[PDB]
Amino acid sequence: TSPVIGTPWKKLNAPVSEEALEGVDKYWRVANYLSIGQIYLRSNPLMKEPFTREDVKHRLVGHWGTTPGLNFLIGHINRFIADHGQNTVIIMGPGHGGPAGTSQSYLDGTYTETFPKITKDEAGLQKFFRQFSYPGGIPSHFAPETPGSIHEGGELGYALSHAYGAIMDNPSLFVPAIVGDGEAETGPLATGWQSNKLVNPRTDGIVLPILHLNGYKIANPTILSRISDEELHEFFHGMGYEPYEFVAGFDDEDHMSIHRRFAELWETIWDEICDIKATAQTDNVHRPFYPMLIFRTPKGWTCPKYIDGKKTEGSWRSHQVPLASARDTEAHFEVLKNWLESYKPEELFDANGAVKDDVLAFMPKGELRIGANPNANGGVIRNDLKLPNLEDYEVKEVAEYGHGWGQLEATRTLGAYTRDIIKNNPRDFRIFGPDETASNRLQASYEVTNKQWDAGYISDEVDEHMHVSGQVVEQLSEHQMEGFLEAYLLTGRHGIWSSYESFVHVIDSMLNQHAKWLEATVREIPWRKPIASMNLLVSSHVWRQDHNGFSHQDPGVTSVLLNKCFHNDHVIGIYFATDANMLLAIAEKCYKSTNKINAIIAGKQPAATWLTLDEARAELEKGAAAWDWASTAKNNDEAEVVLAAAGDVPTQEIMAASDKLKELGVKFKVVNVADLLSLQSAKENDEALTDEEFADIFTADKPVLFAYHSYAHDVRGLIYDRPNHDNFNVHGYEEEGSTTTPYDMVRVNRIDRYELTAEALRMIDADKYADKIDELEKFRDEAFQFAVDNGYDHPDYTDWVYSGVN
Amino acid sequence: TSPVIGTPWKKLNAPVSEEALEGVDKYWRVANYLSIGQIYLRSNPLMKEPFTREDVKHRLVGHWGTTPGLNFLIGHINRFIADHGQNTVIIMGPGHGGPAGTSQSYLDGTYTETFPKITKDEAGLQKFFRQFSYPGGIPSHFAPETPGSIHEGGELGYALSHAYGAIMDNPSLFVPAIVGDGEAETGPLATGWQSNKLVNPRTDGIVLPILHLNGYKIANPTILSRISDEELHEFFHGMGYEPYEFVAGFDDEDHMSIHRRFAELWETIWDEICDIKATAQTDNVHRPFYPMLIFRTPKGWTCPKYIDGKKTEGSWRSHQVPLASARDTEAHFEVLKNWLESYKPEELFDANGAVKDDVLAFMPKGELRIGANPNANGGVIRNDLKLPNLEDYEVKEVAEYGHGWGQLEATRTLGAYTRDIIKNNPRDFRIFGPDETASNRLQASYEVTNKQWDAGYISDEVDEHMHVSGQVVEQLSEHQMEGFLEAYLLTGRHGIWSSYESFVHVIDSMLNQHAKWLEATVREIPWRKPIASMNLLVSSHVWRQDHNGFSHQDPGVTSVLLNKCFHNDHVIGIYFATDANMLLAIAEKCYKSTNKINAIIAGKQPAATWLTLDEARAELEKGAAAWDWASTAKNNDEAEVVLAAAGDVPTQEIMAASDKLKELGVKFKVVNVADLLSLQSAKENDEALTDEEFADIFTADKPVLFAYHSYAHDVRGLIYDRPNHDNFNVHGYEEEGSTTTPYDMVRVNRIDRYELTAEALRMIDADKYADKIDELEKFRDEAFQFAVDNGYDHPDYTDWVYSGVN
Ligand SMILES: Cc1ncc(C[n+]2csc(CCOP(=O)(O)OP(=O)(O)O)c2C)c(N)n1
Ligand SMILES: Cc1ncc(C[n+]2csc(CCOP(=O)(O)OP(=O)(O)O)c2C)c(N)n1
Ligand SMILES: [Mg+2]
Ligand SMILES: [Mg+2]
Repeated sequence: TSPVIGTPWKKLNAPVSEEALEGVDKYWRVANYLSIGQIYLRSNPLMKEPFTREDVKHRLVGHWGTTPGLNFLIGHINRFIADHGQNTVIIMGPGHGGPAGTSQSYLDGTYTETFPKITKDEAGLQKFFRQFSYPGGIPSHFAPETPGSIHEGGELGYALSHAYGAIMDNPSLFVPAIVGDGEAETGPLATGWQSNKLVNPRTDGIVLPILHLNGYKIANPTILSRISDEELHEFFHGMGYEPYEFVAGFDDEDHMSIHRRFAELWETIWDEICDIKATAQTDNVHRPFYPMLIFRTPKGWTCPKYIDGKKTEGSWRSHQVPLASARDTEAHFEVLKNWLESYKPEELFDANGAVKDDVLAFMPKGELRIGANPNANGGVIRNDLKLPNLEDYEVKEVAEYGHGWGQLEATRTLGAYTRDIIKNNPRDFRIFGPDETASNRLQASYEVTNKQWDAGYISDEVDEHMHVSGQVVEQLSEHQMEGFLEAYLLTGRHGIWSSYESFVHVIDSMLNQHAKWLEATVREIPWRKPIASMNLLVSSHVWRQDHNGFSHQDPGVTSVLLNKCFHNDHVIGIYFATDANMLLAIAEKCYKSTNKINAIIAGKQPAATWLTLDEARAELEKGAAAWDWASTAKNNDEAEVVLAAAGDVPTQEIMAASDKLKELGVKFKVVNVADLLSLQSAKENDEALTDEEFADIFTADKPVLFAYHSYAHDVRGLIYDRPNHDNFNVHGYEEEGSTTTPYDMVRVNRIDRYELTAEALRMIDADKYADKIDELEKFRDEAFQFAVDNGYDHPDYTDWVYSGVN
Repeated sequence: TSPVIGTPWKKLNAPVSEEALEGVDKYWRVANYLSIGQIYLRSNPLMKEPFTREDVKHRLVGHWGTTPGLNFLIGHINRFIADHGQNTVIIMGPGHGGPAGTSQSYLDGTYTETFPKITKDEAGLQKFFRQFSYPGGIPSHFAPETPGSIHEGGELGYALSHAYGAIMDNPSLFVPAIVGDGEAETGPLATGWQSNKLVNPRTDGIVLPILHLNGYKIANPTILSRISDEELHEFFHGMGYEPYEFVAGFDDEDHMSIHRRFAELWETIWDEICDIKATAQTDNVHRPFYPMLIFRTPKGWTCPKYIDGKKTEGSWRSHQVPLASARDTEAHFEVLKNWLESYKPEELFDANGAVKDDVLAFMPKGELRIGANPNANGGVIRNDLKLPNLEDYEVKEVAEYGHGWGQLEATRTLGAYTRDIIKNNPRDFRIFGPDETASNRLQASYEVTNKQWDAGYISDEVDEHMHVSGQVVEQLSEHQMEGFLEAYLLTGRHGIWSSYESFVHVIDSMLNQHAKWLEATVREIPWRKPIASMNLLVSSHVWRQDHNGFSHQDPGVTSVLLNKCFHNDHVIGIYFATDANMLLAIAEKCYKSTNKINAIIAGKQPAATWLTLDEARAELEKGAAAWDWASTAKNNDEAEVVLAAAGDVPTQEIMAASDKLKELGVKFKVVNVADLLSLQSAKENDEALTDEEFADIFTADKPVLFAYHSYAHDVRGLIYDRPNHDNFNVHGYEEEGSTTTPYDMVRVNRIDRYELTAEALRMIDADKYADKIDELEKFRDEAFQFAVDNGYDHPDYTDWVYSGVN
C-alpha cells in the first residue's frame, strides 16, 4: 500500500522566512557550480591555482540549456518540502538536464549513501565531476542510477502521464511535473494535459504541472513561447487548469528579488492546492481547476550572455554546451573561468571542500528527501498480490469431455480471475485500456469496481459502471495508458493493461524505454528493488479482425519485443495462450513476476480448450511441450513429421490438420510452444531450453512444420543455431488480409488446415501423395468459393470438432 | 505542381437556395439507406416483397455510430462544392465510417467509373450492398480502393497532420478535416491541433477542422463531450481557432430546419475563411484565427432510439452494429425493416433502381467531385524531380589520395545535394524534421530556403533562417513530421525527412499504416497512380550518441521495416550509406523512386570515405559487392575468411581489422552490403540477389564474419535459406551502451576491430593463433583503461588511417 509520509496538505500560515531564501539562493549557486563542474571539469574541482586547461575535460558532453532553471525549481521545492513536510516526488520531463538531478542527489546527502566512494570533500567532488558522461561513469540524463528518479526523460512526452500515474490511488503524494516547452509539442504530452479528467482529488494525489517555458528547443524556438500570453492562459484554462505565471531573469532584477517573488507565488499555489484537497474530503463529485505554473526563464540562465559574438544565454545556442572547446583556445578557457567564478564558489565550500553547513540548513531530512522518498524507489513499497486459488477458474469440461471441447472465449477467464484479484487487492491493482476493456472481454471486473471518470455525467442509460473513483482507467490513448501503468508500477503498485495487437506499435518507443529502465536496473543498480511487471494483454489479434480489416492487422509486437533479449536480463516475456487454462497459468506466473514486460497474446474469439490446468502449468515451466494425446508416434523415431504451434489459431489449424493426417496413417508428433523465448539459443539464454531438451522435443532428422502467430522472420531469427533448424518450416503472418470470413484470413496466409496438411505431405513424399495434395489444393479454392457464394465459412471448416471430444 | 481548380475562395453573396437544401435532405436520406444496405443486406436492395430474413447478411460487420453524421457533413460539403466551385479534399478522421465514403463515391458517379461492374441500377445496387466487408469484397474502412480517399483512418490520430500536409504549398485547396471526438483524445491529434502555427494563409491552403463530437467512443464517452462548453471554446481559442458550434438531432426539430441552420452556419464560416484568404494576399505576416466547427450530434443519429430496452441512438451501443442479429430473430428483423423504411426509399429510387435525378441535381460535376479530385489521387499530379548532376557533389579526394581518406561527415553531402534539389524544385520539395535538421547537418538547404514559422518573431539574434514561408518545416513531434510528409506525397509532391534513429520507433505505427497503403496499392488498385517515396534519413545513430547515451540508442527500426517485405511488393528499402559517395548514389536512387518507404541510415560523424561515385553506383545496383582493393585473396578459394559489413561504423571496424589481418598473412575477402533486402531469399524476393550471385559473393565453405548496424536477429532471420548461412557469424548491436568514448561503444557490443580480428582468427585456427588472440583480448582491456584514465580513445584507435591512403 502507498504510505502516508509527513504531514500532507498543510498550509504554511506564515511568511516565508528570509533565512530560508538565503539558503535557497546559496543552494542555487552551488547547484549551478556543480552542474558546470560535471560538464567541464575533470580535475581541480575548487579551482585551486593553478587552474589550467589541464583541468578541463577533453570531450565536453552534456546539456546546460535547462539545468539552471531545473536547479532553481528544485531548490525552491526543497525549501517547500522542508517547510511543509510534504510527500513529494519530482518528475523531470526534460531528462537531459541530468546534472541538475545529480547535483540534487549530491547536495541532499543521498548520493553519498548510495555511492560511498563519492565522498563529500575535495576528492569526492573531483570524482563526482569526472564521472559525469564519462567512460566508466554515470549517464548524461536523469537515470535509474540517479536517486530520486522514476522517469528517465530521454525520450520526450511522458512526464505528465507518469505524474498522473504516480498519484493514482496515492492520496498523500505531491508531484511537481516539470515539462519542457519543446516537449510540450510532442503528441503524447499534448493529450497528457487532459488527464486531470481521470483522477479524483480525494482518492488520488495532486499533480502540479510546471511548464518550463524557456522558449527554445534544440536550434529552434517552441510554439508555446511564441504565441500570445492570452492564448496560452486561455489554452491552459480550457484544459481544466488555473494558469499561474512566473517570469524571471529577463532583466537585471536582483536574485533575492526573484527568490522572494517565487516564494510568494509558490505559497499562493500551495494554498489553492490545499483548498482543493480540503474541499475534496467533503465534495469529490465536481472537478476543480488545478493550478499549473508557467515558468518563463531564459535558456541557460546563468551562463555568459555572449560568446563569439553570438547570443548564448536566452537562446538555443546554450542547449548542449556553450564553450564547445574550452580546451582548445585560451579565450574560451578565460570565459569558462569567469563563468565558474561568477557563482563565488569560494564562499560555498569549506577548506576541505564540503558544501558549507549554512548552504544546506534549509534542506529536508530523512524520508522526506527526493532521493530518499520511497515512492521514487517503488520496489521497497511493493508487496505481493494476494492471489485467488487458480483451480477455482479452471475450465473443467476438458477434464471429462475431452480435449478440444467447447467454443469459449479465452479472455473471459482472465476477466474473472482479474476481478477476484481486484476484490482481494483494492487500491493496489488497476486495469488500463485504450477504450478496449469491454472489447477484450475483461468486463467481469465491473462486478467489483467501476471505471474512474471525472468529467461530466449526463445520464444512466449511457453511464453504467462509471464512478469518480475506480480501478479501471480507460482513455483512447495508448501513450496515456502505458505511462499511467508504468508510473503505477514504478511507485509500488500492480496492474494489467489490454490492447488490440495492431496498436501496441503505438507504444514501441515507450516499451523500449521501459526495457531500458529494466535492463539498466537488473545489470548495475542493486539498490533499486524489483518493481512489479508491466503486464500487457494483447488481444483482438490479427487472425480475427472481422469488423476492421487490414488496417487493424499487424502482429509486429513480437519483433520489437525480441530485440530486448540480451545478456541474461530476462526483462521480456512473450507468452501465447493456446486456450483459457494456459492463459490462467500464464497470468498467474506473470502476476507473480517482477522487473519484466510480459506480453500475453490471447484471443477474444470463441476457441476450443485443449489443456487442463495441471497440463498447462506443466507446459509452462518448460515453455514448449509435446502433446502426447495428439501424437500418433510413440517415440521420436516413428514420426514422419513434427507439427509445432504457438498461438490459438495456429494451434487450431495444427490440430485440424493432424486429424486429416491421422486418416492417411501419417505418424507425427505434436508440439506446443507457450513461451517464445524458450526457443532461444541455449548459450545466449540460460533460462531457455537446453540443446538436449530441444532435440528431444524436435526430432533431429525429421522435418518440423511450425505454425506461428506473428511473422515467420521472428521464429527463424531465434532458432538459427538450434539443432534441426534447417528442417523447420515456419508458417506465419504474411501481410495478407482484409475484412472477410475467418477461414479466408488463414487461407490467404498459407496457414489454414488444408495448406498445413499439404505442407506436411510434401515434407514426406510429394510423389506418393500427389493426388491427395492436389485434392487438398482444389478443396481450398472450393471452400473459398463457398464463402463467396454463401457469406460464411464451409461446414467442413465451421463444424469441425476434434476427434478427442467425448 | 499543384493545379488551380475551379474558382478558389469565392463568396456566395446570396442565400442558400431552398431547392439545394431539398436536394441535400434527399441526399442524406439516400446516403443513410445505402450505408445501411451495405452493412445489413446481401440481396433485394430495394426491399421488393417478399423482403425476408433471406435478404440479410449472415455476419453483420461494420460501423454505424459515425456514418449518418458523416453523410450529413458530406452532403452539405457537396452542396457547397457545387455552389462555390471549390477545390476540396475531405479527410475522414473516423475512417471506420467507411459506408459513408463508399456511399459518396457511389452517389457522385465516380464509383461506377472506377468499378464498371457496380452499375447504377438494381443489380449494381445489390452488388454494392453485398461487397461491403465481404469475402472477395471491399474493406470496412475508408480504403485506398475507395475513390476520394487519401487517408485510411483505421489507426487514429492523423487526420489533422494529413490535412495540414495536404494544404502545404497548395494554395487553392480547401480541406475539411473531420475529427472524431474519441480520436481527439489520442496523443498525435492533440499536438496536430497546434499546426496552424506552421502554415501560411497566403502560400498554403486552408484546413477547416470539423470536430465530430457525437459524445462516445467504443463503449465509453469522450472527454471533450463531457467538459463544459465554456471549457471547450476556451480550449479551441487558446490554440488559434475561432470555435463555431452546431447542435442537432437532440430534439424533435424538423430535418429541413436542421439543413437550413447548417447552411447558414456553413456560409458564415466560409465567409470568415474567404476574408482570411483575401487578407493574406496583402498581409501574411500576422496569423489569423481560423474557424473550426464543433459538430455536436447523437451517435447513430437516424437509427432506432431503443433496442432491447437499451438506449441505442445517442449512445455507444450504436458504434458498430445495432441489431447484431437481424438474422436470428423475427423481432430484430422487424426493427431493421422499420429502420430501412424510415428513409422512404420508395421515392429516392426509380423503377430500374437508380437514384432519382432530382436527388443528385445539386451535386458537383467533373473534376470538382470528391472522387475525381486530382489531389485525392496524387499520382496523376506527380512529376519527376529535376535533379542536379550527381558528379558535382562527389567526394573526389578518394579518387586520387586513395580509399579510406578523410574525416568528412556523410550527411553534409546530402545536405548540399538536397539544397540544389530545392533550388531546382521550389514549391514541390520540402524538408521535415522533428527539431533535428541542423543536428543531422542538413542545414546547407538554408542557403536557398527558410524554416516556415508562423508563430511570433522576437529577435534576429535567435530567429535566423525563419520565415513565414519556407521549404523546411520543423516541429518537435515525429507524428507531425511523418503525417505532414505522407500527406505531402499523397498529394503529388516530394520530400525528405530526417530523424534520430532511436525515435523513429515513435512512428512505427504510422510507417506500418503507410506500408499498408502501399501494399494495398501495388497489389489490387491499378487506377491509383504511383506517388513519390517516403524518404527517411535516419541519422545520429546508435554508435555515436556521445551526448545522450543509452536512452537514445535503439536501432530497432530495421526490424519493423523488415516485417513489410512480402509478395514482391518492394514497398520497403533499407540502405546503409557506408560513406558520402554511397549516400549520394542511394539518395539519387531514392529520389527517383515511387511507391516506397526508403530508410537511408547514414552517420553524421566524421568518417572516412571508401568509394568513388562509379564504384558506389556499381555496388548499388547489386546491393552487395566485393571490395577487390581490400581483399588479399584473388579468388574465392584462397580466402580463409569473408569479412562482410553493412554500415559506416561496421565498415570502419571491418577495414581496421583487415589491416591487422594483413600483417598476419591471413587471406580474406571483403564484402559490403549497401541494401539489406538484397540478402533476402531469392524465391521470396525476385529483386534480391540470386543464389549463384550470393554464393559467388560469399564462399560456400569459408566462414563469413558479418558486422551489422542493427540487432543481429534481423540479419539471421533474413539469410536462413541462403547457402553458407550456417557459417555466417553476425555481430550487431547488443543493447549495451552509455555515454562514453566512441571506442567504448563498439567495445561493449563485441564489434570493435580487436574483437573482430579475434573472431576471424578463431574462425580459422583457435590453437595456432592462441597467443595472438590472447594479446588482442588483453589489448582491448588496456585500451579501455586508457580511455578511463585519460578521457579519450587510444592513439592506436583514434589515429588509425587505412594503409590505402596516399
Ligand atoms: C521524442 C523525442 N524527439 C526528439 C528528442 C531529442 N531531444 C532531446 S532534448 C531535445 C530538446 C528539448 O526540448 P525542451 O523540452 O524545450 O527542452 P529544454 O528547453 O529544457 O532544453 C530534443 C528534441 C527526444 N528526446 N525525444
Ligand atoms: C490508436 C487507436 N486506438 C484504438 C483504435 C480502435 N478504434 C477504432 S474506432 C474507435 C472509436 C472511434 O472513436 P471516435 O473518434 O469517437 O469515433 P466515433 O464517435 O465517430 O465512432 C476505436 C477506439 C484505433 N482505431 N486507433
Ligand atoms: Mg525549452
Ligand atoms: Mg465519438
